[PDB]
Formats: sequence, structure tokens, C-alpha cells
Amino acid sequence: LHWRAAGAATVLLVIVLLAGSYLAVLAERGAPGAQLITYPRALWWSVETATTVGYGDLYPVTLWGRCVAVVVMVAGITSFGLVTAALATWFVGREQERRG
Amino acid sequence: LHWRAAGAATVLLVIVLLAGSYLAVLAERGAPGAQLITYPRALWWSVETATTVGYGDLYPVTLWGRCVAVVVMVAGITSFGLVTAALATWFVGREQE
Amino acid sequence: LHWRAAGAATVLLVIVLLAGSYLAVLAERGAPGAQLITYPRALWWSVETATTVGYGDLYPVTLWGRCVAVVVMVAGITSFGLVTAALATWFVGREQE
Amino acid sequence: LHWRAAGAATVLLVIVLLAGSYLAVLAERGAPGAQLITYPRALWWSVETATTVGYGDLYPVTLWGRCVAVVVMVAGITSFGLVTAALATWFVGREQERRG
Ligand SMILES: [Rb+]
Ligand SMILES: [Rb+]
Ligand SMILES: [Rb+]
Repeated sequence: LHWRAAGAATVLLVIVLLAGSYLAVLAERGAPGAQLITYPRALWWSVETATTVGYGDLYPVTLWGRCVAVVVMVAGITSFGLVTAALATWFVGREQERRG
Repeated sequence: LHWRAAGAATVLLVIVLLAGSYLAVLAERGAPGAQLITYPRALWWSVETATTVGYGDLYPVTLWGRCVAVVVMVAGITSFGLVTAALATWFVGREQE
Repeated sequence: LHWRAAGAATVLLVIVLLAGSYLAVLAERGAPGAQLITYPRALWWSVETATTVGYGDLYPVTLWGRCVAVVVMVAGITSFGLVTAALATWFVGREQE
Repeated sequence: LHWRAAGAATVLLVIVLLAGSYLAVLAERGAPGAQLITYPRALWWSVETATTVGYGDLYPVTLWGRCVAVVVMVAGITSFGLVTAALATWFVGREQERRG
């Protein structure tokens, strides 16, 4: 039951997104060079950030917003890295399933 | 065969690309700040997106195009993460020897 | 036992960051198209680089700054790739039980 | 020695870089919106591409240059994904050196 861990990440990440989304908007909004002004934008950003695609059309400029970032990133990096783990640990499940 | 899974991803992803490519063009095309106007552009984008290189010369601006995105991304992230799995599960194949 | 390796990376990376941060500033600062002028900026960059999010609001332009980069990147890529390893090797810990 | 595989990637990638570097320059150079004009630039790009950091200060615009890309990317993604594999398969080496 290591896939029970997968779903976990899934959730967490989504939370971290909404969390980071709603969190970061208010940490940036109203400051200079803010682009993470509206919540809908920030939302996108989180996605763009947790997948590290980083198109760079949106990013933090506040010493705080940049933290909300780090968290989001590592979250996603971690979450996926996790699912990569489950996919594999499963392959060794049918690799020892045949062997013994 | 867990590599039978590898090839699977490969395919899927390619589909998701063409899928997302052709899908996203029509979801963006004709809107404001539309960048994903032509299908050939979108195509590129999918690549640039599923590999998460995100040069950012192209991206979605429509609430929809951004979904086509998420799918594309996770697809690639997943697919590769998978192949990383096969590479490894294989190493433990000659480690239990 | 192998998580002792995890924490290791964590540290190293953080060092490489500060290292790269403080290192790269001075390698760029004062040159043309210099973006990595202040240390606080460079700091951010390292993060943005080691996670490969590459928003691209900051990057190196000096043949040197670009090395500081490579190191930072591979560091992060490696570090995380490592933690992905521990997560997995652990799953095969409760798979062999 | 699955690490014999690691070094392999390392090499290959470096080749693919120089390969892609020198390859892509000539595929772009002299075209419209070309930014991958000089070889030194392209070189950087390969790095920036194979690590997928994609700062986006340089990229392909030619239907060809974009292929040189795909190759470079998958190369790096693969190479690192590989090294992630060795790191792990090794951990299960001292996990079965404790488990029995
Ligand atoms: Rb990336
Ligand atoms: Rb970018
Ligand atoms: Rb990126």
C-alpha cells in the first residue's frame, strides 16, 4: 500500500497550490512589479511553478512571495518524484513476482 | 515486462502532445494575447511544456488552454518519471544477481 | 541509513546555493547586461535555477557565471533525484516485508 | 556495475551537447529571429535545455533547430533520470545488505 502514499501527495500538492495560490497573492498584491496581483493569476503560477515549467510570465518579487514559491516548487518536485517512486517500486513488484 | 510500460508512456505522451497540440490551438486561437495561434506553434509548445523546459516564448492565456497545459505537463513529467522507474527497476534486476 | 544521504544533499545544495549565490554575484556584477548584480537577486536565482523553474527573469551572461550555473543546476537536479531515490528504496523496504 | 552506465550517460550527454550545440547553430544561424547565432551561445543553450531550466533567453525558431532541441532535452532528462536510478538501485544494495 505505497500508492496510498501517491494519492496523499496528489492531495497535499493541490492544497499547497490553493494554499500557495491564495497565500502568495496577498504576499505580492499591492507591491512594485507585482504580476501576481489577482488570485486567478497566482493560481496558474502555482501550477507553472510546481511543474517547474517556469514559462516566466509570472513570478514573485517580494521576499515573502519567493518563499511561498520555494514551498510550492519543492512540493511539486517532491510529489512527482514520489509518484516516480511508486511506479518503480511497483515494477520491482512484478520483477520479484516472477523470480520469487 | 515493465518496459512494455515504457513504450506505453512514449505513445501516450506523443498522443497527448498531438492531442494537446491540436486541442489547445482551438482553445486559444482567436482570443486576446493569443500566442498559440497556429497548430505548428502549439505543437512546439507541447514539447516545450511536457519537458517543462518552459522557455516561455509560448503559453496559454485562456482558462481552457491552461487545462490542456496541466494535462500535457503531468503527462510528460509522469512519462519520464516512469522511464526513470524502468531504468532503476532494471538495475535492481542485475543487483539481485 | 540511506536517509542519512538525503539530509546530506539538503545541506550540500543549500551550501551550493549560498556558494553559487555569493560566488556568481561577483562573477557577473559590473559586466554588461548583468542581471545578477545584487547578492539578494543572485540568491533567488540559485533557487530558481536549482529547481530548474527557470522563470528567466535572472540568468548569467558571463562565461563564468554560466559555470556557477551548471554547478547549481546539476546540484539541485542531483539532490532531488537523490531524495526521489530514498523515497523509492524505502517503498521496496515495505515491499520486501 | 550499473554505475558503468552512469558514466556512459555523462559522456553521451556531453556529446549530445557539443553535438546539438554545433549542430543547432548551423540549423538556425542566418534565419529570421535567430538568437542561436554563434556557437558559444548555442553551447549555453544546450546546457539550459538539457537541464530544462529553460530561462528562455535562447531557443530554436527553425523547424530543424527544434529537433536538435527535443533530442538535447530527452537526452538530459534521460541521463539524469538514469543517475537517479543508480542512486536508488544502490540504496537497495545496502537495504538487502541489512534485510538479509
Ligand atoms: Rb524544468
Ligand atoms: Rb522561462
Ligand atoms: Rb523551466
